[PDB]
Amino acid sequence: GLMQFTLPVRLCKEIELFHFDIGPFENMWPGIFVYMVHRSCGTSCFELEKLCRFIMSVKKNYRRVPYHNWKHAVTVAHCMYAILQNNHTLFTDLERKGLLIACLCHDLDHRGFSNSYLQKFDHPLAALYSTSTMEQHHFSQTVSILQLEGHNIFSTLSSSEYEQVLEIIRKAIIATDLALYFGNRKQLEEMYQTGSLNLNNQSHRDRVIGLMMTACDLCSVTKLWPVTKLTANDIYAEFWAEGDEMKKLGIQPIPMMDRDKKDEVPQGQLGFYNAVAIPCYTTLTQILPPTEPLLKACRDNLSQWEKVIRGEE
Ligand SMILES: Cc1ncc(C)n2nc(CCc3nc(N(C)C4CC4)nn3C)nc12
Ligand SMILES: [Mg+2]
Ligand SMILES: [Zn+2]
Repeated sequence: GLMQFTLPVRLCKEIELFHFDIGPFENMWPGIFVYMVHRSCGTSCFELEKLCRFIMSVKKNYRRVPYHNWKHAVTVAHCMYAILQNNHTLFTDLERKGLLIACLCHDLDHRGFSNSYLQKFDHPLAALYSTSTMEQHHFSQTVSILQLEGHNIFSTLSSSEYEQVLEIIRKAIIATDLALYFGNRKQLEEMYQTGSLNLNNQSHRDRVIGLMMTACDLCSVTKLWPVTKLTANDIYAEFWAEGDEMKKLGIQPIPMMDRDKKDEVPQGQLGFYNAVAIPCYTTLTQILPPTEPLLKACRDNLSQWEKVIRGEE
C-alpha cells in the first residue's frame, strides 16, 4: 500500500521523455510498466498482486518473433504514458486505466504475419474475423487473460465502469489496424479544420484515442536514430519471412515483403514516413499540442533516411 516502485535516476528522468528506450534488460520491463501505471493512474488504480499476475500472463502470451513481441508491447505503452502525462487534464480516470492496458495487450499472441497472409493462407482466425483479423484476436486474448483467476485487475470497478473500460480497450486495440488509420486521420483532419471537433462527443474521443494508438504503435520512428534504424531491421525480418511464406503459397509478395528488394529499404522508409508517420504525428500535434516532440523526432528520422539514400551513411 505504501510501496512506490522507483527507477534508477537516469531512467526516472528519461522515462518522462517521448524518445525513451526501455533498454535490453527484459526483467526490468514489468517494473517500468508498473512505475508508469502508478504515476499515470495512481497506486490505488489496481491491486498490485493482480496487476503483477496480469503483466506476467500478458508477457507469457507474446511470442519470440523479431518485432511484434513483449518489447514492442511495453514500448507502445511507454509512448502512451508520455502522451497521457503531457495532457494530464484531457482524459478520464477510466481512459488512463484502460489505454496503458490496451497498449500492453494490443499485439497479444501475434505470430509475425499480416492480416493479408492469414487470409491468403486461410488461417482459421480469418474465418472467425473477416476484417482486422489479428486485432480482434488480440482483444479476445485480452478478455481471456482478464478472466483467469486472480487476473481481474478491474474487479473494483462497477458493472457499468467495467463495460466502459472493456469498450475503450476494444476500440483502442481495433484502431491499431493500420488499414483503419487512413480514414480515421482524414475525418479528424477535416473535423479539426472546419472546427467541428468536440471532445464531449464520445465518437470524437473514440477517433482521437484511435489516433493516439496509431502514434504509440509507430513510435519506433520517434526514437534516437540508432534505435529507429535497429528496430527497422526487426520490422523487415518479419516482413521478409512473410514474403518467403507468400512465395511458398505461389504468390509474388508486395515489394515491402520481398527480401530480394533489400536495396529499396531507404526509399520504402521515405514512402512510409510521408504516407503514414508524418501525417499521423502532424494531426496528433494539431489536436494535442504537447505531443509535438513526436512530430519533431519523426521529421529528424525522415531526414536520416534521406541521408542514407544520398550515401552520407
Ligand atoms: C518503421 C515502420 N513502422 C511500422 C510499419 C508498419 N512499417 N512498415 C514499414 C515498411 C515501409 C515500406 N518498405 C517498403 N520497401 C522496403 C519496398 C521495397 C521498397 N515499402 N514500404 C511502404 N516500415 C515501418
Ligand atoms: Mg498489431
Ligand atoms: Zn503493435
